[PDB]
Amino acid sequence: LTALSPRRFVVLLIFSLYSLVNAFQWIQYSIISNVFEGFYGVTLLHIDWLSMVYMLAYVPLIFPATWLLDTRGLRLTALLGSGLNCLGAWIKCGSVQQHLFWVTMLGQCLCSVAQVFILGLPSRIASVWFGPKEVSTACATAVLGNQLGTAVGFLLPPVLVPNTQNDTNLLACNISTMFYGTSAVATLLFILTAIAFKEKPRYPPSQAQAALQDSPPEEYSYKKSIRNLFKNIPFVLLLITYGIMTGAFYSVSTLLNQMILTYYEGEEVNAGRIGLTLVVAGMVGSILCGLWLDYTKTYKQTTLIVYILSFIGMVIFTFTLDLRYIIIVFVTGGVLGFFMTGYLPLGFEFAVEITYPESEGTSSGLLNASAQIFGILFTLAQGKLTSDYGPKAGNIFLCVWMFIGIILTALIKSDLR
Repeated sequence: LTALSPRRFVVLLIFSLYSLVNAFQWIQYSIISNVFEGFYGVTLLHIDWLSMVYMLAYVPLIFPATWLLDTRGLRLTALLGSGLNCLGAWIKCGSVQQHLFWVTMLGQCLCSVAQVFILGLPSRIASVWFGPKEVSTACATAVLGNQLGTAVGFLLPPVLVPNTQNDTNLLACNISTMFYGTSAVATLLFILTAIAFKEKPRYPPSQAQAALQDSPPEEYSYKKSIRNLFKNIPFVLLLITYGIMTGAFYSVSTLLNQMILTYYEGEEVNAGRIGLTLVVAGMVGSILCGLWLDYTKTYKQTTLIVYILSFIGMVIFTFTLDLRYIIIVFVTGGVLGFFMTGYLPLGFEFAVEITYPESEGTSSGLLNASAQIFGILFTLAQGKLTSDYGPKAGNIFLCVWMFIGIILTALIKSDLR
């Protein structure tokens, strides 16, 4: 007896909404990083670390959290993901002062820990609550909810918080309003999670989950899985190319305010819409990419073409910022964003196919961990280059690294799909 419960829409909607808030909080500081420079009396390096602890905290905590999710259940991970997101947001609301940067540093640390319990959920929620035909779209919706958070995170903070650096009292009110609004939304979603997020439906929704429910997962071993994934060389190369592709997206998103503001002074609002275009277009590309793979070509050919086009994406983007035309940044940012974050569906689906005899829990974790490691290195490197030799030097650094990504992608041997 397998049936679909109406609660699955509520569970999916609740998770997508508090995934939006957590992803909103990752980029809310970086998009107005020039505002927080004068508010805290703090250099750009610390403000970049606000968006980078989202990546630093993910690397060590991903696998113990996956162990917690695979052993305790969906509800505890959901409660911890929303609970720490709500707790991290509430700490920030008390950090709106000129001498309390560590308080907002501590608050962002909790949100980064919350992301560990959020990013691994979308694949599990669809496979537990949704029937066989709707697993793919339910999984896609949850990830798009996280990407939609970045889109809102790019657009709203510039609107909510103007520069107003010559009036600190008025500046403090706007920052507190954004923090108060973020915590209030996160608190409501945590309350809903504690109420509506059931552990599992009354009956399994799919035939595969009914069979899988009878098998205890205590026989799994994470040490064997990670060690076995580095033995085969095709996956190691893909772990690097995906990290470069996704890490470049994190580096650009974190430093988008710095590159835009030096050429266009006072256009921090427009930098938000460029960030929105850079990721909304990727959402369109991600949807189109999913319908693209099983319609014309194979995984290897498609992932090389997108990577080649993604490299061309910033080559035009690198050499169009200096043109001093704001319209050109919108189009080039969208074209670059159509392929930068349109590759993540390609990265995940390519890896899971070439890793059949190994569980997708670790392969997905390693790919995300690879993105965090490269995102930290790129932001640290591009941040110094931009702050010293101009944004063109910083962007060329990313262009060089995708050239390595194209070469490494071409060396992968695969024929699946």
